[PDB]
Order: sequence, then structure tokens, then C-alpha cells
Amino acid sequence: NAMTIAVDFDGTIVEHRYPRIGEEIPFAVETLKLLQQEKHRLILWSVREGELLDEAIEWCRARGLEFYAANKDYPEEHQGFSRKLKADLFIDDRNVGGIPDWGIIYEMIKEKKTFADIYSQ
Amino acid sequence: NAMTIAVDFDGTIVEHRYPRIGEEIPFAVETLKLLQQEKHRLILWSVREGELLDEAIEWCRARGLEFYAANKDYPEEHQGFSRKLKADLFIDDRNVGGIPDWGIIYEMIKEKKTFADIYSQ
Ligand SMILES: [Mg+2]
Ligand SMILES: [Mg+2]
Repeated sequence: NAMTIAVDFDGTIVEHRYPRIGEEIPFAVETLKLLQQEKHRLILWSVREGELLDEAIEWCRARGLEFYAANKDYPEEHQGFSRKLKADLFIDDRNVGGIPDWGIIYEMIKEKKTFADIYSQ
Repeated sequence: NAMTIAVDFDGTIVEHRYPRIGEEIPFAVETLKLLQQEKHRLILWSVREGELLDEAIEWCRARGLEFYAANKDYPEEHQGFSRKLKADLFIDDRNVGGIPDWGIIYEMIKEKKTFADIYSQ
């Protein structure tokens, strides 16, 4: 119901300009904040590590987007470990079939809908 | 062109019966083998670790499905490390919008198509 959502950074929240940071994908940050308002947890899930991760985090922080955690299952993660996050949902531009715009991402999460639902009329 | 594809196990290759292993999702193993024939690399990407991972790997091996690697970027992975795989594609039943059946997964990879393409007529 409330969910832990893994969100990719490059190509997902911003245009893919790695090692640099691209322009924001329209409504990315706002949509994610709306999801937090709805009590979902956001975890940043990026191949970024070290200062390139830090750069992604500060870029988000400056837009008032702060993560439950970054590349961890919880902010002080060994113990009950797995390398892959235990997230309930993955938002990633490299997901097979590609990611739709943030409008549709939001409707899908909110209304519990598949691409199939979205498109079927 | 040839791609490194991360593939989830539970809910993706088999019905989700974790810690047990479910029935195969129709045409999962066959479709993945077809992808290997086309020179893609398959990496198993699962929260499974230890003997539960081993159980997933042997279940696949017994059906003649063998991975480029399991929860690593390459079979002897630190060095150029990131916790998240560097895969080009992710096939995961927890991808936002859900995963379609393996028929459509295959068409999308093969024909370079988005859900948008698939559905637009
Ligand atoms: Mg990306
Ligand atoms: Mg799964």
C-alpha cells in the first residue's frame, strides 16, 4: 500500500549526461515528492558511488528531494544483506519497455495500473 | 546492440513462491535462451543470496539456462564497483507498470520497442 520505491538517477530523474548531470526530466522531482507525500519511501538506486553519488544527492536536496536512503535498503546498512535492493518497485529508464513520463508513472502507482491497463480503452 | 540484461528470478522467471521456487512463467527459460542465442548476456539479479541463490541457479541450469553471472557484473567481481549492476536492461516483475509476458519482452528487445510502440496501432 505504502511502498519502497527504488528510483534510478541518470535517464530517469535527469537527462543522461553522466558523469555530468542533465536537465530534469519534466515533473520528475515534483512527482517523486508527491509520492513521498503519499507515504512511499524513495531510495536512490544508481551505479553512482562516491562523489558522483554525492553530486546526485545534493542536486536532489537542492530541489527539496531527500531520499529514505541511497543505494542501501535503509540509511545505515553485513546483516540481512542482499546486493539487490529489497524495494517493492523499480523506476528505471533501462527497464525493459522503457519508462513513460512521470504523469503515467504516477497514475500507475496511484491507481495500481500496468502499462496494459493504461493503454487498454 | 548485443546487451547485458539483468533478469529477476521470483515473479519473473517463476511464479513468486519465495523461499520456495514457483512454476515457470510461460516461455521464460526458452525466451531467455533465445536471447543468449542472439548474443545478449544474462545476469541473474535477485535478492536471493547463499543457498537460496544456489537453488535458483541450479533450477535454471537443469533447464539448460546458464548465466553470464549472478548478482555480479562479471563472474569473478573492490575495483570498478557499484552495488547496482551496470546492466543495459532490467527485466523485473517489480518494474513500474509491471512486466508483460515473455512474447512481448522478446519483441521489445528484438525490435527495439517501448510499451508505447507495442500498444500504438
Ligand atoms: Mg538510467
Ligand atoms: Mg520478482
